[PDB]
This record gives sequence, structure tokens and C-alpha cells, in this order.
Amino acid sequence: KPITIEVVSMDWKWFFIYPEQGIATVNEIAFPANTPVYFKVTSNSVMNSFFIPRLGSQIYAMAGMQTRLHLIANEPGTYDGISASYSGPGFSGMKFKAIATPDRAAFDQWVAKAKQSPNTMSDMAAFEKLAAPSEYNQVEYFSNVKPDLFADVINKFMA
Amino acid sequence: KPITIEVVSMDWKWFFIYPEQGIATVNEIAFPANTPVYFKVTSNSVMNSFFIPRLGSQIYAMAGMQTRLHLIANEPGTYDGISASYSGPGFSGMKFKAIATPDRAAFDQWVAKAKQSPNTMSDMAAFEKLAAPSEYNQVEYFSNVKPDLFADVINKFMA
Repeated sequence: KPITIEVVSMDWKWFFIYPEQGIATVNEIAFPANTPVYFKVTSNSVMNSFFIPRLGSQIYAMAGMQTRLHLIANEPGTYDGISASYSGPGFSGMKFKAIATPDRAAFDQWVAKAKQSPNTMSDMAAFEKLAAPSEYNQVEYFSNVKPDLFADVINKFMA
Repeated sequence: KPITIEVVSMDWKWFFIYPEQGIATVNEIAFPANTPVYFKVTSNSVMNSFFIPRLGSQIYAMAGMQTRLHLIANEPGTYDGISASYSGPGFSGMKFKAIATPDRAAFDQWVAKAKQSPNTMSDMAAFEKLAAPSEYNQVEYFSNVKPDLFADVINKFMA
């Protein structure tokens, strides 16, 4: 029933991981409406803001630390997500999309469309490649992800 | 008499600017011993630590904010500078060098060796190029720098 999503604000794009489903995406998340969505958030750069106005959901993202946000979307639809309003270039294109699908079958189907992507997120080398400075990043799916990649990222900023 | 140095911890290297002299360098600073050195510090990435153990000098570097450290080196020499001990790769090669030269004539001469570099730091485009992810960066000089480049960097993380 509850969906867990791991968020990592990279330089000028958002990266999302679906620990239970085995996928990861960039600038786009989906989940069934009227369902408990569980976000684990962290930054891999400067501190940021995981903000979805329409859903009254805001949570900071900071390197070295994992924040949490619990969300329920009651009406189906696609909500926009914005990031921190820093005046710097690159932050401006740092938006993402929240697809609160009409039901779970629709969610299941979105996973399936992801599991069909050729490109994966299997190791940290792949991680830093994606992590490299990029503006206005387009949506992207990854049919496979390294098991504890969220943890691995936090450990980069431990002491 | 007092020397002002602007510090910016980039991803896995240190960048230094000499506002009054007109130069900038990477992983290496110099100043005459027994002279007041004035550091303005900021980060362009995660928070860091501008640390020179031998001189009992530590100051955090944070994006959006300018910290300050006042230092006097009494004995001439070259002191090592280390950064924050995060467990992440890239941080390990984030070291720099503190040349507290025997006197000012020697300092003046170090400027001169810098003013002779072909490569400059004239605009923000040049800034982000340097700013791009790079490990074990070697020392480098820039004979020219954009006047208020430190300010320009802080403004990237204003709201």
C-alpha cells in the first residue's frame, strides 16, 4: 500500500529512486492518488527545497542528512514541483512532475514503462555521470538501480 | 600591508582570488610571513572547512554566506591546508598549500609569476568551466580576474 520514494537533488535536476520497484527517474514521479507516499530526501549539492505547492508539501534537502515527508494526494492529476528559488542559473530549470495517477493499475503501468528503459543506474560511477552539471534535464527512466544507492550517497558527506 | 584573499571551495579543489592584486589561483596561496592575511570564505558546493592546522586556522565555507578568518604567520615556510574529512572520493585530493614567504619582495615576485600565466578568470562562464567536477587538481594561476567575482558567486545562492 504505502509507496517509498528516495529523492536526491542533483545539480539542476531531481533524481528519484523507487527502492521497492527497482527503478529510478529524473524530474518525474508517479504514484496512485489516495495512497500514502513516503519520501526520503537528501541533497548531493547545496541545500535545496523539495516543494509541491498544490499539495502543501515542502521539505529541505541537505547533504549528509535524510529528511522525510509523508504525502497523500486525494485528487488524481499531475502537480508541478519546484525547487529552491536561488537566483543562480540552472536552478530555474530545476522543476519536476508529480503524477498522482487515478488508481494503482495506472501506477503499475508507469513502473512497466520504466522497466522497459535500456539505460540503468547500477553503480556509483553511473551515479556521478548523471550527477555531473546539467541544466533543463528531460525526464528519464532507469529499469535497474543499485539496491542501497540512497545510503551510498549520504555516506559521501559523513565527517 | 594587509593581504585580502577570497576563497571558494569548488568540487574537489580550492579556488583563491586576490582582489587587490588581480590574480586568482587553484590549490595554492602565498603571502608574506608576519603580515595580516584577511580571508573571505564561501562555498560553491556543500559546506566545507578551510583548515590550516599548523596555523590553528579553521573556518567553515558555506554557499550563500561569507565567513572571515584573520591570520598572521610568524615563521616563514609552506604550510599544508586540508579540507573537510568527508568520506567521499574527491574530498581526499582537496588539499592546498600555504606559502608564508620570508618577506614581501618574495610575495611581490609570486604575484609576478602569476601575472605571467596565459590563462585568465575574466567571466562567469570561465568560472563554471573551472567549477566543473575535477579531482586532484594541480596548482594553476590566472593573470586576470573579473573584479567582483566573489560577490557574483554568493549571489548564486541568495533565496
